[PDB]
Amino acid sequence: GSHMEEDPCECKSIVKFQTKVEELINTLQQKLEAVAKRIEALENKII
Amino acid sequence: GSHMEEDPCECKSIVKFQTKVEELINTLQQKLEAVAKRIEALENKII
Amino acid sequence: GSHMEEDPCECKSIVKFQTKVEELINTLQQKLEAVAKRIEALENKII
Repeated sequence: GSHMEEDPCECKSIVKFQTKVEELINTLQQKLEAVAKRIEALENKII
Repeated sequence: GSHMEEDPCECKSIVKFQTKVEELINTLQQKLEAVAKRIEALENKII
Repeated sequence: GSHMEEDPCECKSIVKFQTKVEELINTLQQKLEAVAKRIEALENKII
């Protein structure tokens, strides 16, 4: 349930979700830089 | 072409683009969790 | 150090950071579409 009068334009609700996209995006570049580390692992036997 | 008077501070245009970053980011973590599934596929023959 | 009166609700500071998430997210899907290209490279010897 949520109120229906406060929060005019999410002055902090839109930037609040932004921070969630800040840590989430970082986690994506994390599993990505690790995926490239596993690919080289296979290049050690596929080279 | 876009109007030049309405939309004061994108009260919904900035949060509207945010939702696009919500599904787009999810798709990134999707091709990422699948990339790790393909890496293990190679680990089955590189192990 | 930052002022403590200007910038009411980041009318352009929240959307300004959004653009940073626009190019960053693209870079994530970039290393991702390249990671899948390296995975197939291993599938050429693991197939």
